Amino acid sequence: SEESQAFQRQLTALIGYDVTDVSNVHDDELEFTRRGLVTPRMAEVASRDPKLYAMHPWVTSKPLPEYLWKNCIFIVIHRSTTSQTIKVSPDDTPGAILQSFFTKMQDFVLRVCGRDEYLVGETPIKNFQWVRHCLKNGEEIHVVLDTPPDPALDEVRKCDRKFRVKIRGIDIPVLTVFVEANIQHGQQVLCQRRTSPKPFTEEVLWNVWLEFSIKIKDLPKGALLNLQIYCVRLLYYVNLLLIDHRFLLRRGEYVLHMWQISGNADKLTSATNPDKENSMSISILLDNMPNQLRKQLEAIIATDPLNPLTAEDKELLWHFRYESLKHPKAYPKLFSSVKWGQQEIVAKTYQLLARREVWDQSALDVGLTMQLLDCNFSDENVRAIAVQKLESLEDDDVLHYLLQLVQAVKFEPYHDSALARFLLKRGLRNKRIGHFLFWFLRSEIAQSRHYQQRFAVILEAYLRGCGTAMLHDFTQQVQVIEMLQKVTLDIKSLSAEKYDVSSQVISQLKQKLENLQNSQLPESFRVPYDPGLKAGALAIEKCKVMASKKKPLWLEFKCADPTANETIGIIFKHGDDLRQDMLILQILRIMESIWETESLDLCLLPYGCISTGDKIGMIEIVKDATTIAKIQQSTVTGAFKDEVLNHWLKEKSPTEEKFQAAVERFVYSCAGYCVATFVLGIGDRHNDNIMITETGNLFHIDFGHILGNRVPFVLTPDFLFVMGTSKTSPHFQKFQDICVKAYLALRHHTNLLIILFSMMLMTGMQLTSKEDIEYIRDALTVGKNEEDAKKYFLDQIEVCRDKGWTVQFNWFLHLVL
Ligand SMILES: Nc1cc(C(F)(F)F)c(-c2cc(N3CCOCC3)nc(N3CCOCC3)n2)cn1
Repeated sequence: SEESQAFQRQLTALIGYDVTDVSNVHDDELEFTRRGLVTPRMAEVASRDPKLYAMHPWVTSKPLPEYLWKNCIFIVIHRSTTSQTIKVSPDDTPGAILQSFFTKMQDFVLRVCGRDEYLVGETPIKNFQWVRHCLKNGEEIHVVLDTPPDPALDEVRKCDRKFRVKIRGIDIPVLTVFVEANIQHGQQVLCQRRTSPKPFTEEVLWNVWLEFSIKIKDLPKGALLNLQIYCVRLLYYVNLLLIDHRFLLRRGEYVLHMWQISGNADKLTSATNPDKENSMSISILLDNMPNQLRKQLEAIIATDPLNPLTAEDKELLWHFRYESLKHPKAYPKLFSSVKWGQQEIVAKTYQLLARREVWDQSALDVGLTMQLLDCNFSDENVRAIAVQKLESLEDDDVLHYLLQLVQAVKFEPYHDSALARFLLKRGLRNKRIGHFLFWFLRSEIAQSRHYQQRFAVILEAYLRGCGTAMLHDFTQQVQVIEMLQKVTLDIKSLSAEKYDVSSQVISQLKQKLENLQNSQLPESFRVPYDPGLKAGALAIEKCKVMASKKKPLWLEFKCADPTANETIGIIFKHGDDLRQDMLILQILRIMESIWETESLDLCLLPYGCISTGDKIGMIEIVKDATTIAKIQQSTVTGAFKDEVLNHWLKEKSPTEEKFQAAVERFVYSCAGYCVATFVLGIGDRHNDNIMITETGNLFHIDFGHILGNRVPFVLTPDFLFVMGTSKTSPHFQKFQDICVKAYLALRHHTNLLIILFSMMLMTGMQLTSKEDIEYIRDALTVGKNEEDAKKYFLDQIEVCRDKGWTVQFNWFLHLVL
């Protein structure tokens, strides 16, 4: 069909990669995966509620916090002229509120004023994320009687002998070298052979038959042939799945283009190097119970995920594997104790999985579930039982772990996978999920040559089922992002390695932007980091180019929603890998959850940020916020003064009653960022990397900088001037009381943070894993008593008092030399 070709052209333009193209494939897995996802796609499309899918009700079914609980409450309503306030009970259906509205006087829906968010469905108003946002921020719930959107807008378009591999030779377009062949399964190497080293040249031939110890029957599905080149240090690498998607053993001649290194999930990839004119290639041929022991494992099951098992541990686990089966928290360690290079053993582990009665009936432990989805596990079925526990996550939580579940796809041996199919369903089922699925996938596709192939096939599958509404919506989003990012770069080319920003460049930018505002960027576009916001025409008289080191584009747009006057602010930066920033910010959001469960709000501000390409993305502008550094520089440039901080809160808050609030907001925002940054290990920043709002909310910025390059956290005397310490004030007591509660509340979800962290460093960081990840263990005091850990953190606080301006004074010296 002529139109099928133009649709595929629209698909490719949205994704960023051509899925139909078969230049960089030596098999058809991707094309087989493309078709595989056709069934699950259409399945969830057929299963989704048209009315609800079109209105995407963002709701939660978790307990309301003890603080937020502090019956019947007011909400304003609207019909152009009418705006009557109504007293509504917490447990009241949105439909019943319409019937309660008829009393004060049938298909008109209660929509949110300002953004495109809806209040529908059979759920209490208390269980809405927008309603809980209004209460917490202390605002007025303003609604408007809009008529529900036509679901028609979301319509869809129709042997036994040993294994041996022959290494023929290696070629490169442009002083000794050998080839290493490793049979891997879950990063663990089963067998290893190496060729005799020959001198480095353009064509190094061997024609060597490399026979391993492994039997063919013993090869586990998901086994990767890791071919590497040395000198001794690793230079090029490339992988080939010994068993394919049709369960077939790989036979035949394979000329594989290898990846070059720069010394990481990027090592596992089955994909081959796209660039053929430059990359090095390789040609190969394929033609084929007592109390002491119980006490013993009770310890092993009880230790952290980063605690390595000895051969003695693993033997113990496997031998009493049925007692190990009775403990959910033992599954990752038990499934590490498996001899995967052994058909006999594996089958037994499968017979073991059939008795999942205890695992199935266990309460969802996300930290445990994902621990089974990292790189330690190549087995499809083990990983399956993980994606199975995930199923009972309500849309609210999926959105908490989407980014990391999406990155987790890199650890999957095959393209088509249970996890992938899960992520496809949950995104087609919920528009918010779908939105972020899109941008997370499109993030990698446009800067990861290692995985863009697999990811494109996933995203393409999604777009074919999301509905023409979002299809068009995504398009006008991508249209604008590219437009702006282009402006960002041309303005970066004018910016030199100078400290100050040009005068002639500010009118240049304006001019450049005035070209776009004329005819190009659509009258409206839905902001990527916040799908609730619909932005429109630029406030060009407020768009500027910041005096930063990277000097990014500061951009402001007007609200396109007429029910809303405050501008939508977006920062466009190039030079910094915003995938790093993306992950940190997301773990921050997860931390707010951990605190909410324990009934705490620590006033964190995880600002919106999405990477849209190669070290280029966008960041949300927090209104009325400025840097701690700039505030020190306003009164004083180096000799910091404690008084300044509290003077700035007085200055920016008129009402004394509003000033007390500002300080209250700060004691929470400070403590929260003190705790978080310390655990994530990025606690030692410069004043310029911490900001505060006029309302008195402190928040950290720029997170790729720190981990991607002493004091526990940034607790300087000026912050202590606000609590009332030169000494322990009634607010500094409030401060530590909070820190402790928060620190402990985080400690209770240790295994979670620990595997998220290790995952982050694997999927989005170029770092020595063994050493780097083991900081988060120490930082949380793994094993130590509650009272013993309590002081440990209070001990960190004292360190900040001991080294008051010591640290910042040094950063000010460093960020100058
Ligand atoms: N990776 C980056 C890059 C920048 C990047 F923008 F600098 F590139 C920022 C950044 C800098 C900045 N600066 C303004 C204050 O002076 C320091 C720079 N302000 C903000 N904000 C986002 C949150 O809301 C407030 C604004 N982000 C953060 N992370």
